[PDB]
Amino acid sequence: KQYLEEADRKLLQIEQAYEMGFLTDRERYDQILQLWTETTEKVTQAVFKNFEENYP
Repeated sequence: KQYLEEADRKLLQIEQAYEMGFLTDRERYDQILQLWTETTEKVTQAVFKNFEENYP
């Protein structure tokens, strides 16, 4: 949930950056994809760490 909310705000930042002509469409796209890839990795690691520590 945390990792989602985090993402959900970072997205907004990126969106802002696109509103004011700092990012092109492609750049925004790439940054969103990168963000979601990293987030996905984080939730994977969180799943496995939760298993390892609490339910081995």
